[PDB]
Amino acid sequence: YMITLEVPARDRSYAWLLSWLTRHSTRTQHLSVETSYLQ
Amino acid sequence: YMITLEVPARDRSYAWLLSWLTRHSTRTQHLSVETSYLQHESGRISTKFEFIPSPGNHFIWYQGKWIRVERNRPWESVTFTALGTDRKVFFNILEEARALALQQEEGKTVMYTAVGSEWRTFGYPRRRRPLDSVVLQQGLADRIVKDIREFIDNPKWYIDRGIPYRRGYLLYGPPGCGKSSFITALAGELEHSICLLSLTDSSLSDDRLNHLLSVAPQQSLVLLEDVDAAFLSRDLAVENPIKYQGLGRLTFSGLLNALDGVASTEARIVFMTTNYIDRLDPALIRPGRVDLKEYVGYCSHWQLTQMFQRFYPGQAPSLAENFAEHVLKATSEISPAQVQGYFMLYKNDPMGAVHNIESL
Amino acid sequence: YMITLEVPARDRSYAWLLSWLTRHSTRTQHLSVETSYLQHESGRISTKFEFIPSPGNHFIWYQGKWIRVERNRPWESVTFTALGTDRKVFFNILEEARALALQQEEGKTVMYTAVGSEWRTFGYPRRRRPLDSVVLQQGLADRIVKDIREFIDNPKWYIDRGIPYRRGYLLYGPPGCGKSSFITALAGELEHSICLLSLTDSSLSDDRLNHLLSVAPQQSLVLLEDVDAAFLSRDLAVENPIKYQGLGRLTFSGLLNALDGVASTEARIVFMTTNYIDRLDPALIRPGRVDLKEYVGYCSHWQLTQMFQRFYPGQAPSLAENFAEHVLKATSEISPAQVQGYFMLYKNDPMGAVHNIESL
Ligand SMILES: Nc1ncnc2c1ncn2[C@@H]1O[C@H](COP(=O)(O)OP(=O)(O)OP(=O)(O)O)[C@@H](O)[C@H]1O
Ligand SMILES: Nc1ncnc2c1ncn2[C@@H]1O[C@H](COP(=O)(O)OP(=O)(O)OP(=O)(O)O)[C@@H](O)[C@H]1O
Ligand SMILES: [Mg+2]
Ligand SMILES: [Mg+2]
Repeated sequence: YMITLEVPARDRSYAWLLSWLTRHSTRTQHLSVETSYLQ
Repeated sequence: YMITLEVPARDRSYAWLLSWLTRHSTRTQHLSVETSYLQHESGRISTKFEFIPSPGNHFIWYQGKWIRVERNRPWESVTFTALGTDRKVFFNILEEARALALQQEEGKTVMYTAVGSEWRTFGYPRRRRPLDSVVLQQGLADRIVKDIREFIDNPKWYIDRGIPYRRGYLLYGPPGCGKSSFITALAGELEHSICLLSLTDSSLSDDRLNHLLSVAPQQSLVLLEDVDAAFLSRDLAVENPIKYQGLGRLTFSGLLNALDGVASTEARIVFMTTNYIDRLDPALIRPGRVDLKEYVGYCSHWQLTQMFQRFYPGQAPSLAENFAEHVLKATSEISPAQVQGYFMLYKNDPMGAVHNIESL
Repeated sequence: YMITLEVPARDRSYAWLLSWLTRHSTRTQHLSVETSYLQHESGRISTKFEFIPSPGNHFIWYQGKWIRVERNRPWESVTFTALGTDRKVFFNILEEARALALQQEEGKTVMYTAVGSEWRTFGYPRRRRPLDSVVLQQGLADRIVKDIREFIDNPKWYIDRGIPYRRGYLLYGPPGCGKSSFITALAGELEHSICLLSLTDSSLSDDRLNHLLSVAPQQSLVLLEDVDAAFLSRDLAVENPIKYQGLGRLTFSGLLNALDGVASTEARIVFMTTNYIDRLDPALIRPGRVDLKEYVGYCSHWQLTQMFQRFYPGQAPSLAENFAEHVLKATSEISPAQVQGYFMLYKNDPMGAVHNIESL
């Protein structure tokens, strides 16, 4: 017995949740590289 | 041993059940986000996050029955599994869904659309436009209203003689005179629904057109916009058959037979609109397919006076006569839309629009 | 060791079994919703929730045999599994289905359609139009009725000489004269069924056309609407072969051979309709393919008098003569549809339509 909120791709707050998730990336065993360059 | 009611996507009460399910979203472990936003100012957007039940097996507690509802995932099939064999709770659910849905659609008009070969709703119900807000020529809206009401209220006379129970109207005129607005006002007045049909679609064929015209929702109007643009005719007709001139698998004979043929259904009202009356094939607008044809034109003295007294209520009657006289003296032909725009320039400024009438 | 009768989708008694199954829906754990609506007024729509058996393994208790019926899910195959080897229950089920279905189709006409390469029903059975409600020229409906009856009642004479047992009729005239209405009335009178066929379909080929013409239901009519629009001809025929001029994998030679060739079937009646008699290739309307051709035209004195006495029963005969004289003096040609519309304007108002006859 839990709660499973489902937010698919077609949502207005999709970008907001993605930004928050990038903000809260600490304590995450799986990662993706976020390197940027400035010559 | 249970009862498994199955309601697929192709159902009339599909929206009613969906609305009831959103109403009864409590006690549902699986959810979907239902947030909406209303901007006010200063970057302060109101949040309205709620819970649409997700397409899952949420257990409902309606009447203490532990009813299980499952929506699959493009093909959709809603399921209402219950216990034993009663069938009464299904009746109660359908009745409550009807009571909730019809309550929402009160004072509004529902707009349908053609998806595949079926009608589906298109957005939220729209606010209805008051009939008196649309000003046409003297004694024109009344005639159409009376004719439609007479057609609706006399089904027995049609059957007793054998004529098919059908009707059709055509509106033509210069661009910007009130065709679509009058159609919307009439649909609001008659408490009907509008079904939008496009003849230039890339997924329309004769069989699909016949099926759509056969399965149209009851208490509804079928609207065909710009029938001329879907079939070049006249000068072509003197040499070769009518070409379709567009993208789509449709033919002139198919449309002619679908509008009024052997397989045509009964109790249907169809509206057609065009800007070039002379570009329509005579066989398309013959009686039986289009019973009443009316012409909406440019402004007149009475129309301008009524528009002035509508946009600036409380003004003396002489101002309307002055405005009409000046407008008709300064210009000969003028569309009502231009008058509406000119009035929109002078918001809440009577006696100001009666001076700056230079719109040549 | 049991008996597993298999009836796939392509069966004549498929509708009969479906109707019987909807009749015997009691004792069925799995269901499908069967609600229908009838609006009256004030947003009070009557509900008619019922139960179609869903495509499942519902156990039926016919004659205390625990018969199991399964319908799969677009390929469909209904199954009637039973116990032992008896075959009597199958015959009883088929007979009861025939008794129920033919009871429903009484006083109505069934309209078929071409789906793929097979005939399927198209909506509910339609009410038949009385023959006298359609008024044609003097001594025209009687001739066609007599010819069709003579063709039906004399199969022996055809066989004794080796002539193929086939017939075909063509109706041509100005738009709005009574072609489709007369066809419907004749089909109702003869207790036949109408099969609708379109030559401009996007899924029609010569082999499929031959198969459709070979498997047409018995006691039925085959209707071809607007055969001219499917093949431009005449002026083209003087230079190059007959092009098809449309969307579809069909050729002129294929249609010509299908209508009457080597593989053509027997005991078939075909009706064709057109508006331009001069746009048809002579080889298409030669005897053998079109045995009788008739022209339906504009109104005449007797036709107008009969129409008046039909729309306003109980009136004195002088009024019909007055109406006919005034109509024929005010205008030269007029279509019956226009007269019907003008009468529809003056509902239940005799002596009113005899005064406002200005319809030039
Ligand atoms: N007779 C009228 N009375 C009031 N407003 C009108 C009238 N005619 C047009 N308008 C207004 O003008 C605008 C366009 O009207 P509408 O779309 O009905 O014109 P139309 O004749 O349908 O034009 P089109 O042929 O381009 O569709 C709307 O704002 C509508 O309210
Ligand atoms: N002779 C007639 N008697 C009575 N009603 C008629 C007659 N001819 C036409 N009508 C009426 O006129 C309307 C159209 O008739 P119908 O569709 O049969 O004409 P049609 O000749 O087939 O036209 P089209 O060539 O466009 O198909 C219907 O309401 C029909 O009942
Ligand atoms: Mg418009
Ligand atoms: Mg016709």
